[PDB]
Amino acid sequence: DLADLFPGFGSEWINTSSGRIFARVGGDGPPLLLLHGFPQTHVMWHRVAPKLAERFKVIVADLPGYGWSDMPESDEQHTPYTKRAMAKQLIEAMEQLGHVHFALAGHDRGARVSYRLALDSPGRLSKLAVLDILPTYEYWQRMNRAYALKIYHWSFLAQPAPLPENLLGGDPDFYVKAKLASWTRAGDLSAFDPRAVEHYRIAFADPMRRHVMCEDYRAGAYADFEHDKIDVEAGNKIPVPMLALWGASTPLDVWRKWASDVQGAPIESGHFLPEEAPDQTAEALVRFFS
Amino acid sequence: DLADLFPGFGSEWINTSSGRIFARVGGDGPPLLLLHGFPQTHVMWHRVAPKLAERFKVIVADLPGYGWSDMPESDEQHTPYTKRAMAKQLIEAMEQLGHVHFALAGHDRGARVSYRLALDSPGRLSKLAVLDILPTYEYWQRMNRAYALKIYHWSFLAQPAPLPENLLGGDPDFYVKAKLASWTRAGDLSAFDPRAVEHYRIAFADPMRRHVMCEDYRAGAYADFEHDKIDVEAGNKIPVPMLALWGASGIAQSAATPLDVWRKWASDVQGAPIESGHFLPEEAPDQTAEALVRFFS
Ligand SMILES: [Ca+2]
Repeated sequence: DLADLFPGFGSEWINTSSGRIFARVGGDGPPLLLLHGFPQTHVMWHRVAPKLAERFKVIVADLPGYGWSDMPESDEQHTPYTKRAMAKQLIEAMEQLGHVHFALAGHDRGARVSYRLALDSPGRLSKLAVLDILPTYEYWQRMNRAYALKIYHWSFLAQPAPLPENLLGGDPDFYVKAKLASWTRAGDLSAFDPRAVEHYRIAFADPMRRHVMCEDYRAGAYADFEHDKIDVEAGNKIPVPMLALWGASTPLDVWRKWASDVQGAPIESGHFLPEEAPDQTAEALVRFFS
Repeated sequence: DLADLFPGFGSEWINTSSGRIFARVGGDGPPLLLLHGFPQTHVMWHRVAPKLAERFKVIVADLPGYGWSDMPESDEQHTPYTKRAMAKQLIEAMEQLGHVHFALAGHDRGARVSYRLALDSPGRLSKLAVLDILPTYEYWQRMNRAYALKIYHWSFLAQPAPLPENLLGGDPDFYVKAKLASWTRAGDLSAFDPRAVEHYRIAFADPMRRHVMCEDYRAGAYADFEHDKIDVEAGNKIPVPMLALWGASGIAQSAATPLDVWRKWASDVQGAPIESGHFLPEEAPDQTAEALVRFFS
């Protein structure tokens, strides 16, 4: 029993060469693509998307391999779940809708797709907002004891299959809820709509979806890092105007090294900005994208 | 139906204030305490301990909380599973046998107990051997992307309870065999006696034992690190003559050059690599046993 958390939004299955992207589409006006991260699905936008839909055509997409999007076959390099490949697939999806120049807000893994998209194909983006991330390279470059403990899952989920898949299968419901809760300000699931938690829980209950998530993190440890590294070493900066939002529980300083036009603000929230702080997140997003 | 892998060794249940230490005890001569690590038990010594027992009174102990040793209840600081506490508990155990001055060889977590013992209570040790470790501080200090991937379990098992415990609980056999396999040279279980594997698997099958292992790793991420940090920043060196053995394909050598590291920690340290994965006494029993007999003699 999965609730429709985007009343008035259409549901589109967008064909790409790598499989279907599922998206809820609402509103009218300039196209704005919203990308979720881990361990969520597009429904994480359910509290801010209607506010954006007042001014934009809002496309709330499941990342390749996530949610109801198709899961492209991975390979030894985790290619389809590299942010470069997911960005390419989402570019293809947006082209199916006739959107070759669009606004993009990404959270978590979707924000990684988003800034990789901005680096690879900046002409595709009017404006970019990234929610509660630093570039993948920065996470690995600042890897120390404190980060390793805090984002242990970056190294755990990146272990070779089937180690994470098997351990995740030990208690998937616990794991996804533990991830949701532990990264909120409150530390529990109270920030979330329980119908949204059900979406996340059901997606996480599928072993194939969990494997994709590990592929994403495997990409995150390997090719994504290498792709970011090439840009760092080449001085490649994001030229799209961008907003960096982060949960108070210095990202702007970091993003300034990656982006030529970045503004930023802390949001009184944990990691899940659009759900813990939907009004402030939605406000900042409309202000920026308007 | 767990095999006796120490024929002719006795068995001792040693009372301490923090619970009983199980140990196999054999040989005669100077006391030599052997400490296993994760995810093993004292039986990992079963191929080298008889050779040692020709020269030494060999005490092959399960670490506090591991194997058949009792499991003291942990606390918010994981105190009984800090290497400091384990060392004090094993010192107490050894005193019960009348060993107030003994040789010590540790592997993995037991090697962490061992060098912490040597830092806290160096007068208890005649000589110290640590097998395939660097100090906990050094692993954390060198925890970059490559190392965080290699020893992810350092951060995974240190996650707050019950996260690792819940994931381990779904298929404990898989994880213990995965870790045994992945840290060997071959990358499989072929180096191990299958009877020893059964010991490891049975110990790991107990959810309380798994929790203790996570507590060990939690202590490893927090108090153990802090204890080490104080010593390294105070320039405190182990004064006990020590031997650092590591596997050419082991974990220690992935973080740095182990002898260079240990010389920062120990005033009198010799080192040798052994062609082996992490599990020196089982992958390379003869070479390990020879290095230890030679050093402790
Ligand atoms: Ca459970």
